[PDB]
Amino acid sequence: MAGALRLVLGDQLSDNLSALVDADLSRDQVLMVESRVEATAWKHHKQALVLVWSAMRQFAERLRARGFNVRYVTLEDPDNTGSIGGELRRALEARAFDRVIRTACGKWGLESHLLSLDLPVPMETREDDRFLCSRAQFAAWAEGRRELRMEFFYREMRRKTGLLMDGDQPAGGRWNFDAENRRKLPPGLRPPERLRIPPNPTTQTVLEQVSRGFDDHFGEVEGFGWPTNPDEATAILDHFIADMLPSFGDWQDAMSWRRPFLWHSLISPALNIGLLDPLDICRRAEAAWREGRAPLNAVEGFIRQIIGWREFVRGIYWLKMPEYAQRNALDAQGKLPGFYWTGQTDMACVADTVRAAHDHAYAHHIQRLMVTGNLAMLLGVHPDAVDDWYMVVFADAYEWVEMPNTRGMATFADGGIVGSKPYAASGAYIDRMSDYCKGCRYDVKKRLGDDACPFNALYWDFIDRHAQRLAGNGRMMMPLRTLEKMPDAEREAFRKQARALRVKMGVSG
Ligand SMILES: Cc1cc2nc3c(=O)[nH]c(=O)nc-3n(C[C@H](O)[C@H](O)[C@H](O)COP(=O)(O)OP(=O)(O)OC[C@H]3O[C@@H](n4cnc5c(N)ncnc54)[C@H](O)[C@@H]3O)c2cc1C
Ligand SMILES: Cc1nc2c(=O)[nH]c(=O)nc-2n(C[C@H](O)[C@H](O)[C@H](O)CO)c1C
Ligand code: SF4
Ligand SMILES: [Cl-]
Ligand SMILES: [Mg+2]
Repeated sequence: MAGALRLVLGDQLSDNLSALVDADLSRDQVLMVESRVEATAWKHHKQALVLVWSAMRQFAERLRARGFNVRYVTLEDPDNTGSIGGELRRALEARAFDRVIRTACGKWGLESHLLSLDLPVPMETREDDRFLCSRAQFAAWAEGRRELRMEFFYREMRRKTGLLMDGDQPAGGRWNFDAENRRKLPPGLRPPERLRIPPNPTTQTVLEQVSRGFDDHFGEVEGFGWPTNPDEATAILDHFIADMLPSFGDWQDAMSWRRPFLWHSLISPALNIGLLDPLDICRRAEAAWREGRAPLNAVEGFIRQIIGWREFVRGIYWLKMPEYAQRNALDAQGKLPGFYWTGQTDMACVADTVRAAHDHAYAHHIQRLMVTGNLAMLLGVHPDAVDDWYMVVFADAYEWVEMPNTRGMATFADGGIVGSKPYAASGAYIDRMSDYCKGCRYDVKKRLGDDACPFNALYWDFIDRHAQRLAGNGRMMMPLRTLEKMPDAEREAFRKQARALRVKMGVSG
């Protein structure tokens, strides 16, 4: 009858967390740790550190106001062992407990370590039921499927959640209103100004501590504008729903120089730590369509990203780990170019993506996928180095979501499990979808020579290198038959260009 020690991690800041919902407030204690192991396993963006630790401190205060005894161990505490496991042991030695209760986390290596810890009391691990699909439900869906197609998973999630269902039929009589007709912004359309959250007093304190104590971590911390508690996160969501969602579908794949947010929701950093709930977000978007304040194609496209892609990538991560993290289907062995960290490249699209990561800890999906992701795949950068960049530079990065999007969708190192095909593209794609190329030093109409857009020769050398494997993929027919129709002299020409680019960029050779 000594009570339970209830662990809450930095991405578990939800009243409904499974480790909390049956607490005995008169006997139990919550443990929350600012852990330098977790902060440095990858050296996360300064803004990611500020976000998590500010949000953590405020959640602890919200728990105390509700009657919880909270043992909170800060980054400054001189007795903090630095690790979750060390701090569990320290808490169990400070007073009597009958058991530890925790919620399964979002990183296989940490989950595996915690499951193996030898503690003086039992540890009970509960599934994270903030997600809409359980790990077991995904495994059951996936069983027997030669290929995992997000669309079919998504339809099941629509039926299960009831989102955008009119009786037993999808709203509007189609499941998906996606189409491949998206374009860049018209020249006269200026993306709108976005709501930012000025740091509250707790956030300001953490910002000062991170600026002094983690100066070697990537990124700028001045200008921090992310929400750090439920009120701030709800303000950001309200702004998206009212002001941005009606145009969300039109501009979902566009890119505009030094306009990093466009009409995206900017909620992933808050949702991924628990400050928003995925079902609530989707119900709010559905209500906007049902009340006549947004079109169905925009609302369906937004919901598909949360109950479709987000749940799907989590499902594949837990289905396939730990071997997933060792897959390298294309035998990529190159080094990551230094300009991924410094931004010092004349490729305007790449430079702008690195700039947004540095200044905001954010870039939207198409930029992550088709600029820096595609480039790394075409260069043949080793997947560990690519994962290590995406885990550092964005404030929504956790392995369960980063890895299937990066090792899977963006670079095909998983051989197509997540994405079915490589999302390889030349500069022509970036030119069509962005305003980058007019002002770029390089010429997107050229493949060879010092003025040619590097993506153009790298794209064709990638298709060439992997032509047989992509033939046995079936989803690359338009490019492979273009390749086969080029004369040997044309193919040799772009092979030499791509080889020279990989040496110049510090990748290999
Ligand atoms: C290489 C690469 C790495 C990525 N790494 C991460 C990561 O570490 N963390 C992360 O949360 N997302 C990651 N994504 C997915 C996606 O790019 C981000 O979720 C999105 O950019 C967040 O911006 P937003 O909140 O403005 O989203 P919106 O464009 O407004 O989309 C709405 C919501 O849908 C979800 N979402 C959309 N696309 C995806 C997706 N492919 N996978 C999962 N959720 C999705 C998010 O919850 C997002 O908030 C990655 C994508 C790629 C291509
Ligand atoms: C930056 C950071 N800091 C902490 C921390 O101080 N304490 C903690 O308990 N968790 C932290 N996390 C989250 C974990 O590193 C990890 O990514 C998630 O628990 C994965 O589910 C992160 C990401
Ligand atoms: S020309 Fe090539 S490198 Fe320059 S912005 Fe366009 S796609 Fe990017
Ligand atoms: Cl993680
Ligand atoms: Mg000590």
